[PDB]
Amino acid sequence: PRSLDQRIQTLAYEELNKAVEYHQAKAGTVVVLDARTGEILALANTPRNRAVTDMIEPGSAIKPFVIAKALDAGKTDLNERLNTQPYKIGPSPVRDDTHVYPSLDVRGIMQKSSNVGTSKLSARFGAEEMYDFYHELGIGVRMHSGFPGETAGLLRNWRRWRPIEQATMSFGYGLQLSLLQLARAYTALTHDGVLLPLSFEKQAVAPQGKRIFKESTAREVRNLMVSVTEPGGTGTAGAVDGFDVGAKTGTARKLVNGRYVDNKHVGTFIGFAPAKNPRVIVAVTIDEPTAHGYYGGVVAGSPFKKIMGGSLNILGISPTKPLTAA
Repeated sequence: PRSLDQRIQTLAYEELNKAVEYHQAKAGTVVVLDARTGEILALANTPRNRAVTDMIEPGSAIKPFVIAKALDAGKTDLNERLNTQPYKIGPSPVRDDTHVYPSLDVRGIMQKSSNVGTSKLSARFGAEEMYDFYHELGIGVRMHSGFPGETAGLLRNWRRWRPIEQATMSFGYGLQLSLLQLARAYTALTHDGVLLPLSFEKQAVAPQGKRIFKESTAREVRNLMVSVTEPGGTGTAGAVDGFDVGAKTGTARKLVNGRYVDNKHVGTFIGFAPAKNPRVIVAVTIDEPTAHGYYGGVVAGSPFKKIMGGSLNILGISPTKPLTAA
């Protein structure tokens, strides 16, 4: 891509390699976007172009979009406190294993990455509505980069779902997209509600977007996502000194031939900073770590944090909150 900033590209490879080494992973990928122009600033892969070719399950990285849709449609607000106790959809249990609370507001649902809370907000929409929404985010929609072997992704026809499936998709499983498509989705949050096409070319202003959320909604959701990286959140491993950082983790069991394997995992970390006025989106996947854990926060949190901090410095953006270190 001619859009690449070689300084960020260099930083991307170095940090990726360090995480891949430490976790003794099979492979890894980094995408860095300009959060307002959609320019592709870094696109880094261990020795094929996985960022473009490899569809992955987004996991918890999809959850802010469910929350954003619920808020945007007025189906919830910042005052509602939802029951977060376990429940069942037919025989299938849905429960929160991340936290101790029997209820959470939407901020808490975000912070704790609540399955119970997110699935309930998704459930306030019909299956077909949610299918259209995922498609609208670009899921199943080719990017037409021109890169060989590019994936469209996977989005199952809504007529084929079960009620368990809709909830499962609200957790980010059963649907799939490339890391580049996921980073694209995040532009709807960073660019004040407007989904960007992305640009492989230098471009100071994106000329054409597609609104998905109100500005107010996107701003609100960005503010909520800061809870993810602050103490009490599930993404503290991605915290960046001096900045409010909006982020999510992803952890998926790897798919081999239709089905899941219990002992292979893909870990993902994605986010943006500064949260109020985003400069870049940074996305990292670590494929099949075999050392020091496998959770997205555990394997991808550190390289995200270093690529983000390093990128904000390179790009001349200064801290918005007191630094606690150098």
